[PDB]
Amino acid sequence: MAEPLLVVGLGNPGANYARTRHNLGFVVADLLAARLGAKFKAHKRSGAEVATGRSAGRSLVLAKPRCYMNESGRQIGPLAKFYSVAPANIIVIHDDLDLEFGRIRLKIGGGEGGHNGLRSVVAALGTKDFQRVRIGIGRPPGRKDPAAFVLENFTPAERAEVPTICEQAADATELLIEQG
Ligand SMILES: [Cl-]
Repeated sequence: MAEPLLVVGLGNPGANYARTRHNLGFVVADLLAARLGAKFKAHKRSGAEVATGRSAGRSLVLAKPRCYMNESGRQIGPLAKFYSVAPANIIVIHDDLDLEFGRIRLKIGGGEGGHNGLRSVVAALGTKDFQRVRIGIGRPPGRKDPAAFVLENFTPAERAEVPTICEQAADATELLIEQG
């Protein structure tokens, strides 16, 4: 309708994190902005970078915080205000531990799944009733702490699929926006 959506892709800054598991949200957000013809630019009132557009007749504000994952939420809250976006209309794209590799799921409200970005977001919005585009990376092997697992690059085999999984992740996001 008239209410604008804020799509946020979670991730850590710096090239060396660009390919880590905890950066799929970043990649997807880039993908979307590319499809929209919109481009990112600094947002001094939130410390994040935004790109604006229109999908399925809805006004879109794409975003990628520039702080670290554990601080993601502090740039989204001020961002939600600047553009007058209710938490219900916030969509955060993210790698998901509770989902297996390549599996994509739309979801609104619920748990954080052990992801430190989401936790930061909940604590910043004072609610979990925000939308999510979950991109599965499967659970970590017993030999890796979940937090170290996501800060690592995908395996040789996995890397072959990430490109396609992101296009699919972007597609699922477009469908989510289109449905409500
Ligand atoms: Cl500004």
